[PDB]
Amino acid sequence: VVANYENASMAADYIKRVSNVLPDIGIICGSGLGKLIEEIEERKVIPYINIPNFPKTTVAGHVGNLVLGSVGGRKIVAMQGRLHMYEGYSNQEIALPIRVMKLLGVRVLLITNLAGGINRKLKSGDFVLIKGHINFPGLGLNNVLVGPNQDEFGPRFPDLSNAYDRLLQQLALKIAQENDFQDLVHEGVYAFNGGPTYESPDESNMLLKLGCDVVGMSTVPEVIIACHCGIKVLAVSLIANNSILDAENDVSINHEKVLAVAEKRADLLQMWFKEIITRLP
Amino acid sequence: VVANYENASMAADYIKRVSNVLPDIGIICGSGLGKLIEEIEERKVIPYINIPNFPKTTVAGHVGNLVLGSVGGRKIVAMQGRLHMYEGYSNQEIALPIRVMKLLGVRVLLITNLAGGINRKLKSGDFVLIKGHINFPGLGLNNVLVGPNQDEFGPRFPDLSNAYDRLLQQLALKIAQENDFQDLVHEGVYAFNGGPTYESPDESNMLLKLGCDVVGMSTVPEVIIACHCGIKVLAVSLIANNSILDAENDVSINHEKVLAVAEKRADLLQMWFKEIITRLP
Amino acid sequence: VVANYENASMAADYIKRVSNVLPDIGIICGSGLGKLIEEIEERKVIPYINIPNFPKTTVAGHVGNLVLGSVGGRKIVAMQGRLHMYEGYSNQEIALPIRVMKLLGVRVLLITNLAGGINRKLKSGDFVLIKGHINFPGLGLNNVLVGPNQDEFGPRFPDLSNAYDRLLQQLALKIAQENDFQDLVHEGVYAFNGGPTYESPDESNMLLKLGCDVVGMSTVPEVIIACHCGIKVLAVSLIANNSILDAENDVSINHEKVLAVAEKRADLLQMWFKEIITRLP
Ligand SMILES: O=C1Nc2ccc(F)cc2[C@@H]1O
Ligand SMILES: O=C1Nc2ccc(F)cc2[C@@H]1O
Ligand SMILES: O=C1Nc2ccc(F)cc2[C@@H]1O
Repeated sequence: VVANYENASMAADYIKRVSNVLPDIGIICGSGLGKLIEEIEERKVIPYINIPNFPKTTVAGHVGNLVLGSVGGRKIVAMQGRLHMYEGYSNQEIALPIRVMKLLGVRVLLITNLAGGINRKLKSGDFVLIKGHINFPGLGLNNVLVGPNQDEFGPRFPDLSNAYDRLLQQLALKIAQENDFQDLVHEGVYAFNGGPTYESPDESNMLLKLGCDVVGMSTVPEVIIACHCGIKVLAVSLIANNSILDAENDVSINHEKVLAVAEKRADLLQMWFKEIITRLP
Repeated sequence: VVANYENASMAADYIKRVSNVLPDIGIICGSGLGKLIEEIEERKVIPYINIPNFPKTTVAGHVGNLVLGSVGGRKIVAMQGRLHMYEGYSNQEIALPIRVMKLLGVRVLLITNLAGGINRKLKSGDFVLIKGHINFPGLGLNNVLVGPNQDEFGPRFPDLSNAYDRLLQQLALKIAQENDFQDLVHEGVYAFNGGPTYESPDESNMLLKLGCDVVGMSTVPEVIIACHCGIKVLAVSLIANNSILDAENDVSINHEKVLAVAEKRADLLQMWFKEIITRLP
Repeated sequence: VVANYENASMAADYIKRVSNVLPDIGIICGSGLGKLIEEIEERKVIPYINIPNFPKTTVAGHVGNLVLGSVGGRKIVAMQGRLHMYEGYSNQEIALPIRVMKLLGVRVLLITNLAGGINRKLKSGDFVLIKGHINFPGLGLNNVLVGPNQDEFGPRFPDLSNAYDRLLQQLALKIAQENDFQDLVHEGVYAFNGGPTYESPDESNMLLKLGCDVVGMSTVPEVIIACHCGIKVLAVSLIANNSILDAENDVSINHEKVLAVAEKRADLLQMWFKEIITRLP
């Protein structure tokens, strides 16, 4: 199924008939960081499997729902269960839910993820406002836009220099200051590792030489589809470790350690993003 | 359809029956840089769609013709409408037209493209003689030769150290000097960005660290197929902008700005390449 | 055919019925470096084409056998004819033979390859104990684990920091010292070039900047599948040339020159690895 205008239009028609909500904000929450979705008001839960033309997610399993409702007086749509390219999904499968958001009226997309720290100033538990990226799959002929261009959504050759909205970064920082946790908040460049292996010790050292501040396996595909069709983006990484220190000390990361950091910061991130949604222009 | 000996042979037989031209020079012109093809003498235009085993190009649309005839007394074949890997074409689709050129008798392939400047000495409107490349798709398992080797055309493991003929670079420079535009002409290393997004500001900074002088989304796949089967190559980039300066100043590129630079240099490039064809050994 | 538990189990059942050998050591030998396999004792040769669910290898051709028997009193299984991703094999085809080794009881995998030298201390004929890697395909969305995870074999997100066992590296060095060829033996980081073109002169210079010591087109996919399912690895490169010196001097490599270096070191490598097998804990 191609992520074209006709196919996205059929999915949007179903969603509108079932939910009665017209959202102007979309959210994609990182692993272990989804508690906000369980606080959406007057909400409607829609399994992906019920939506015409949505990608099949049963091989990977686990939760996959679209959730619509209200937060802080604002109308939102959330992806509960995000799709990752290391699972084998195609370009078209990743893009179609973002283009459905566009047709539903979304103007701003808020994203969180878990990432490894490269910059020596970053420690476990820190947050990074993403200000740019290095797309290793894109340089290497695996960009999410490889294929025919879908002209109704955007141009053949997108400019990504303003993909990460500067005013949304400022608002996120302002709220952290108001609540006295600004000592946790940095800005930085995100490296997209296709995955699913964690960067090796020598890959981490290479990323440091190339000016990367953090590394993860998500986010850049959605950002590019959103920028192509004119949706503004804020993206925030939660740092689980510093891979450069780990390489110097011969220490390892694993998924268990990552999820324990997510649990330690989940409630603060939930409150932060509730206020961001409330304050959006 | 595989780019094998039998399939390329059938396409070549059709072309020979229709055109009566046996070319020893091939040309592939970059976007907005195709006016020379409209000056080919006693010419024959052959739509791709008419040629057995040529790749289907109707999803992308726009022009797709093989043009045969004479320039400066020399017999040439031109691709009018080049295939780009960011459109989703396979390795086999890109390679088959180059291998048909080989079977028709082509010994020299001349290529132009539009590119972004990385080296700080490069400005909008400059020309770069390509002397080497950095193939990000090839390091990353998307080389144009991934697949069975077609032994009739070349070896399993090609050496690319002489892919860009030094004597053709010297002849191109000599002609620029004769016409007093040598102040526009540089040499440099071409980075292959799979595309279709322009390099991000932080990707540009990374390319500078790695010794890249220019960046584009074409040319390296054709160069590798030509080198594999023993065709000599000259490749020239027209620089639309300097991406490093743009990153420092928070300024953007787009396709409209690129095509306006092409229009400004098209007539000089046309005259330059007509003389190169005339003077080839 | 997916590299899942059921499919690997059927291949292992066939092998056990035919060979009567239960191996705890596996070996994969590099090109021109396979003579040890012809010295396996009380051996059984099994063509790939006879084994249920083994990948089809007839397009590439040449030898493809599983060989079981005894070396130095130890029970081993060898791949005679290794699969390379530049031939077009999928992730699933590369992984299935390694997962069959796991089900047969393999606990240690020994690997050799031919590689180009990047580090200025490396010369033709030197050996490199691999201590880490830089996986360009993996950063670029062509990791061998992209796809559904096969949970019976390993975790969704593997940690590769101990992929190259330190004690096996020490044992290999100890034996070289005992036989007074330790002046040939280095350690270093392996860059995975997807291939099949040799790294270009400007790619070599880039690899030097990024901290790579050697470059090759194999080994990293098998290492990652082995690490995922808990098999210990020793991997050794035989250096055919120094690509940085060749770039400075405008000299070329080719497959003929590579195989001549393999012939010159084959007998020493055979004796070295026989002793390693004999001495394994
Ligand atoms: O590539 C990755 N490395 C890494 C390390 C730690 C994390 F919490 C998350 C990731 C990223 O997905
Ligand atoms: O990757 C690319 N960047 C870029 C920038 C400006 C151009 F005129 C052309 C391109 C290349 O196709
Ligand atoms: O990528 C490669 N370069 C290279 C150079 C020389 C070799 F003997 C082997 C290789 C590797 O397969």
